[PDB]
Amino acid sequence: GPLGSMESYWDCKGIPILFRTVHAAVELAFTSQPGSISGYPSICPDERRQFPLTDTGARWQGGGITYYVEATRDKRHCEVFGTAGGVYKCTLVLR
Repeated sequence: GPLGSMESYWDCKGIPILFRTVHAAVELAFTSQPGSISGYPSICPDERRQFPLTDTGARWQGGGITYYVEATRDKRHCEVFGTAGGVYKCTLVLR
């Protein structure tokens, strides 16, 4: 594949979630009607939506939720969470 250094990402108990993956999920969250993507996005005045993420970079396909994002439409608020062992906040690693 093409050469590239590591861009900013979220460290979810050792699994990196790429910034591009998170932004794609937020874009999907805000172009979908609430609940339509197998129950998501859900809603948390600056509208915040909650939407699942994958570690594979692939868009989430319904079914199991290991990671999720809570974000506003322009990502000025953007936090990533994991569910393993109880909900926890992933660590943003800026590059």
